[PDB]
Amino acid sequence: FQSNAMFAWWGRTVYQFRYIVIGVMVALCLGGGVYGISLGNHVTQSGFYDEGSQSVAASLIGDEVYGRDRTSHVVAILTPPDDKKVTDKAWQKKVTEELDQVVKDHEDQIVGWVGWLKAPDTTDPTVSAMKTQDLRHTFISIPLQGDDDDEILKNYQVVEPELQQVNGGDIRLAGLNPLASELTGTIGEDQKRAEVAAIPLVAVVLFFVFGTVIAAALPAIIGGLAIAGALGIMRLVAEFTPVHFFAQPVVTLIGLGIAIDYGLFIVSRFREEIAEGYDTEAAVRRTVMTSGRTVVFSAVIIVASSVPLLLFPQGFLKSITYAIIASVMLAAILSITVLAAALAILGPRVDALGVTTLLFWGRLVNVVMKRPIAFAAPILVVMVLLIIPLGQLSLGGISEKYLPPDNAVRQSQEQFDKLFPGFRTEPLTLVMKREDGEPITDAQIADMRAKALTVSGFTDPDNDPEKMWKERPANDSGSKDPSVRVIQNGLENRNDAAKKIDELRALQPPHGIEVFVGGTPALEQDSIHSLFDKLPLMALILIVTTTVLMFLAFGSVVLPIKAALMSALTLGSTMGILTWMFVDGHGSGLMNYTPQPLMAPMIGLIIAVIWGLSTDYEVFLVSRMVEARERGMSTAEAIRIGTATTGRLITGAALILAVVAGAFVFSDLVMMKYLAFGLLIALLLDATIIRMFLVPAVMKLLGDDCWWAPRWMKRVQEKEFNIFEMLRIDEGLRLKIYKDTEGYYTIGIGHLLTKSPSLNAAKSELDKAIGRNTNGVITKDEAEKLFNQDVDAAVRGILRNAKLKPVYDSLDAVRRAALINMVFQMGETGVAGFTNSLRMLQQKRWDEAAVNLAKSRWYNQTPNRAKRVITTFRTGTWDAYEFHLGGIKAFHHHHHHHHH
Ligand SMILES: CCCCCCCCCCCCOC[C@H]1O[C@H](O[C@H]2O[C@H](CO)[C@@H](O)[C@H](O)[C@H]2O)[C@H](O)[C@@H](O)[C@@H]1O
Ligand SMILES: CCCCCCCCCCCCOC[C@H]1O[C@H](O[C@H]2O[C@H](CO)[C@@H](O)[C@H](O)[C@H]2O)[C@H](O)[C@@H](O)[C@@H]1O
Ligand SMILES: CCCCCCCCCCCCOC[C@H]1O[C@H](O[C@H]2O[C@H](CO)[C@@H](O)[C@H](O)[C@H]2O)[C@H](O)[C@@H](O)[C@@H]1O
Ligand SMILES: CCCCCCCCCCCCOC[C@H]1O[C@H](O[C@H]2O[C@H](CO)[C@@H](O)[C@H](O)[C@H]2O)[C@H](O)[C@@H](O)[C@@H]1O
Ligand SMILES: CCCCCCCCCCCCOC[C@H]1O[C@H](O[C@H]2O[C@H](CO)[C@@H](O)[C@H](O)[C@H]2O)[C@H](O)[C@@H](O)[C@@H]1O
Ligand SMILES: O=C(Nc1ccc(F)c(F)c1F)N[C@H]1[C@H]2C[C@@H]3C[C@H](C2)C[C@H]1C3
Ligand SMILES: NC(=O)CN(CC(=O)O)CC(=O)O
Ligand SMILES: NC(=O)CN(CC(=O)O)CC(=O)O
Ligand SMILES: NC(=O)CN(CC(=O)O)CC(=O)O
Repeated sequence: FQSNAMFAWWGRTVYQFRYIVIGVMVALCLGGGVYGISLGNHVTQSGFYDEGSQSVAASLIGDEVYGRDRTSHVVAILTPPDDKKVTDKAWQKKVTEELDQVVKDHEDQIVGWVGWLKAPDTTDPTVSAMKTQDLRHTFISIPLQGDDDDEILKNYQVVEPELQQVNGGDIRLAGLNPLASELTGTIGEDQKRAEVAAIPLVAVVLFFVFGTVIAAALPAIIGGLAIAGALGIMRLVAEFTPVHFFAQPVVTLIGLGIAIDYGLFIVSRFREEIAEGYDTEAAVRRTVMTSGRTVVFSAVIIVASSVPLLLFPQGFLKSITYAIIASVMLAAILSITVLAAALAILGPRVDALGVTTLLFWGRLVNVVMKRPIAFAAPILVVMVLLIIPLGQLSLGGISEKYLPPDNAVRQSQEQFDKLFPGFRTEPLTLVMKREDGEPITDAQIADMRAKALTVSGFTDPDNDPEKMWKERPANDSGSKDPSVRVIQNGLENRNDAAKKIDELRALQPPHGIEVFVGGTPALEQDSIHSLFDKLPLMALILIVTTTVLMFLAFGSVVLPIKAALMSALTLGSTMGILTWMFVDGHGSGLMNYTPQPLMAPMIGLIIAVIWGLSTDYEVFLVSRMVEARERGMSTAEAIRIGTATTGRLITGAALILAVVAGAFVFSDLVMMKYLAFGLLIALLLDATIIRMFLVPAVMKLLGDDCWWAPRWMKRVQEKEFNIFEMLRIDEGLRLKIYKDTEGYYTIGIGHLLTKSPSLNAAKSELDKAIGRNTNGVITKDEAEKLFNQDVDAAVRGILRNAKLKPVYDSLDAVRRAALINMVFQMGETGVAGFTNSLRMLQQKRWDEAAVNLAKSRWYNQTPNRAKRVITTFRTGTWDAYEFHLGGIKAFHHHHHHHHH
C-alpha cells in the first residue's frame, strides 16, 4: 500500500503556485532565522543526568535544605609579581581593593569573595592551606548569585572581563564556571569554523557535480534556509522544554549536510528530466513523484532512527533528538517546496551560466561480480578486528580533560589541583528525610553513621572513623529544615563508586527516615545505569522499525535481514575505530585531544546516527537494483544498473557530507570530535567498502533468492497505460449515441456509426456492430471492443501505405500509438504529408522531429492534442496523458471507423 497520487498532486500543485510557495517558505525560513539567532541565549548545559534517579532526588533535597554549593563556582589563583611573597602587605592591599571593586560593581552576580587573602592573620588550618608553603601562590573562592546552572554561568560571563584584569591580569581563573564557559564556548568556534571552511569547500564540490553556477547554488541556498528555519524551530522548542547547548551544532553538522544532499539529489533529477525531453511542468512533477519520494522516505528513515533516543531520560539526548528531527523534516520539505518552485520558475535557465561566468562504476562492479569471496571474506574479517577494540570501552562524565591539553582554563584547573590538593572533592552523600515532619535527632544521625561505617572504601584522612561522614555545610540559601540532615564522605578510589552506592542503598534506613544516596559520583553512575537499562529496548525498536521500513521499500524478506547485518557491522566497526582512537588514544597527538572514557549519552546518539546513515545509504542503493527486478532485468546486472545509476551521486553526496563533518573534527570539545569522526568513518565505509564491494558480493550469491515475496507482500504491478486510455482523452468516451462536430452519429471513442441523419439508421448500425439490441447505448467494455477493431483497421492501413510502414516498424510500442493517433485524427494521407518529420522519427532524432512537427498547421488548429502527441514522440512515454489538462469539448469521429 502506498500513495503517489499525493506526490503526483503536489508535483503538479507546486508548479502551479510556484510564486506563492517560494515567497511563503522563504519568509518563514528567514523569519525563523531571525527568530533563531537568539537560540544561543536560551540553551541549557543541564541534561546529562537522570532527573528521575535517586541521586538527583538527593541533590534537590540537599540544595533546598542546606543551600547549593557555591564554593566551586569560581576559584582564582593569585600570584605576586617580581618573585614577591604573598605576605607582601602592599600587594595584599592593592589586590584586596581590586577584588572589593569587582564585587561591588557586580553585586547582582557575585555573592562575594572568600579566601586566606581576606583574613591573613588566621589559625584556621583549611584557610591557611589556601596558600602554598613557599608563599608564592594563594587562591580565592568567588561564589556567584544564581538559582540554576545557566543563570550562574551567565553571571560569571558578566563579571569575567573585569575579574580577569585583577592583579595586572596575572590571575588564573578556574572551577566550574570558567570551565563551563569554555566548554559551551566551543559551540561558537565550531559554528564559525564551518562558515569559513566548510561552505567554500561545499560550493566547490557542488560546482564539480554540476558544471553550472545556478545548478550548484540551489542546493546551497536550500541548506541555508534549512539551518535558519531549524534554528527558529529549536528556539521555539526552547520556549517549552530545555534545549541543550549541544543541539545547536547538531543542526549544522547533520542538518546542513542532508539538506544540501537533498538539494543535490533533486536538482540532479530535474536536469535528467529536461534532458529526456520533458518540459518544465512535467519535469517538476516527475522529479517530485520519484526523487521527492526518495527524499521524504529518507527523512522517515532518519526520524525512525532518532526517535528511539527519546527512550532515554537525559534532556541532552532529547533536545538532540528534537534537533535532528526538525532539521531533516525541514530539509525534506524545503527540497520539494522552495527548491521545486525555484526550478519551476528557472526551467532550462538553471544551465545558462557556465563555469566561465564565475571566472567507470559498471566495470568495477563487474570485477566484483566474478569473485565474491575474493573481496567479501577478506572484508568480514577486517571489520570484526575493528569490533574488538570496541569490545573494551570505558565511560565517564564531563571533566576539564574534555578540553585540549593546552587549553588555558584546563591548565589553570590542573595547576590549582597541583598547588592546592584536597580542596576539589567528590563526596557521596547520605541524605536523610524524616517523613512525619519532625526534627532528626542526633541518635538517628549517629545511627546512620555507624551503618555508613559498615561499608569500606570511604576516606579517613586523620585516621578517626567517628569523625568520618561529617555533616554537609549549611549556608544562607538553605531552609535548614530540621527534618532533613545530610552526611558525606569521599571515596578513596572513584572506581568503587558504583558498588559502594549500591551498598549504601542496600543499607536499611532508621525506622522512619528515607535515605537517598547522592553526590557527583552517584549522579553519574545513576545516569549510566539508566542508559544501559534502556539500551536493549532502543536497539530492538531501532532494528525492527528500520527492517520494517525496508520490508516496504524492497519487497523482500531476505534483503532487509541482510541489510540489518550490514548496518550492525558498519556500526560495530566504526565504534571500534572510535574506541581505538579516543580510549586507546590513537590519533590523539595529531589531533590535540586527551585519551579518556567517552561520554555515556554520546553512545546512544552515535548508535542512532551511524545506524540511520548506514540504513539510508543502503535503501537508496538497493531499491534502484530492485527496479531492475521489476523491469524483468536479471539479477546480475540489476546489481550493476543500480550501482552505476547511483555511483556518481552517492560520492558527490557523501563528499559534501564528509566536508561538513570534517570541519567539526577540529573542535576543542572532545565529544564533538568523537561524533564528527564517527560520521566520517561510517560515511567513508558506507560509500566505499560497504557500497562498492560487500553489498554487490553478498547479493550475487544468494543470487535470485534476494527478492522473495510471500503472498501479497509484494506489490501487484500497476495497470500499464495503453492506446485505449490515450485516445479516450483525445477523442473521448461516450456510451450513448451522440452527434460529433459534423453532426454525424458517433459512439464509443470517435467511432462513426453512419453519416445518415436517421437516428434509427444509427441504432441499426450499433445493433449490428455490438451484436445485441443496444437502444443506442453500449457498455464501456463494448466501447473498447469497437475501438480495438478501429485500431486494427488503422494499423492494417498503415502497413499498407508505403510512406508510413517504414517509420511505423522503426517505432517502439508507445510511439507507434502516437502515430496511430495522428492517423485516427487526419488519416494516412494527412500523416504522410509530414515526410521530413517521419524521416526524423525513423532515425530516432526525437528532438528534431518534435520541433519540426510543432511547426505544422496540425499544431495550430489543435495545439492541445498535437502537443500531447508530439510530447509522446519526444519522450516515448505516456507522461503527457497520465497527467493532463482535462476536458475535450469538441468531439470528432476518427478515420478508420471499422464496420463488421
Ligand atoms: C571543577 C572543580 C573546581 C574545584 C573546586 C574548588 C573548591 C574550593 C573550596 C574553597 C572553600 C574555601 O573554604 C571556605 C572556608 O571559609 C568559609 O568562609 C568562612 O571563612 C572563615 C571561616 O573559617 C571565616 O572568615 C568565616 O566564618 C567565613 O567567611 C567557611 O565558613 C569555612 O567553613 C571554610 O573553611
Ligand atoms: C554544550 C556543552 C556542555 C558543557 C557541560 C558543562 C558542565 C559543567 C558542570 C556544571 C555543574 C554544576 O555542579 C554544581 C552542583 O551540582 C549539583 O547540582 C546540579 O545537579 C542537580 C541535580 O541535577 C541540579 O538539581 C542542580 O540544579 C545542579 O546545580 C549539586 O546539587 C549542587 O549543589 C552543586 O552546586
Ligand atoms: C499533518 C498530517 C501529516 C502526517 C503524515 C506525514 C508522514 C509522511 C508519510 C509518507 C511516506 C511516503 O514515503 C514512502 C513512499 O516512498 C518510498 O519509496 C521511495 O524509496 C525508493 C526510492 O529510493 C523507492 O521505493 C521509491 O522510488 C521512493 O518513492 C516507499 O517505499 C513507498 O512505499 C512510498 O511510495
Ligand atoms: C579529516 C582528517 C584529519 C586528520 C586525520 C587523522 C586520523 C588519525 C588516524 C590514526 C592516527 C595514526 O596516524 C597518525 C599518527 O601517527 C603516529 O601515531 C603513533 O602513535 C599511535 C599510537 O601508538 C600509532 O598510530 C602508532 O604507534 C604511531 O604511528 C603519530 O605518533 C601520531 O602523532 C599521528 O597522529
Ligand atoms: C574527506 C575529508 C574532508 C575534510 C574537510 C576539511 C575541513 C576544513 C577545516 C580545515 C581547517 C583546519 O583548522 C585547524 C584548526 O586547528 C588549529 O590548531 C589547533 O589544532 C588542535 C585543535 O584542532 C589543537 O592543537 C589546538 O586547538 C590548535 O593547535 C587552530 O587552533 C585553528 O584555528 C584551526 O582552525
Ligand atoms: O545523507 C543521507 N543520510 C544521512 C545523513 C546523515 C545522518 F546523520 C544520517 F543519519 C543519515 F541517515 N542520505 C543521502 C541523501 C538521502 C539518500 C539519497 C542521497 C541524499 C544519498 C543518500 C541517500
Ligand atoms: N606518541 C604518539 O605517537 C601519539 N600516539 C599516542 C600513543 O602512542 O598511544 C598516537 C597519536 O597521538 O597519534
Ligand atoms: N513536419 C514536416 O515534415 C514538414 N515538412 C513537410 C514535408 O516533409 O514535405 C516540411 C519540412 O520538413 O520543413
Ligand atoms: N480539446 C478539444 O476540445 C478539441 N481539440 C481537438 C481534439 O481533441 O481532437 C482541440 C485541441 O486539442 O487543441
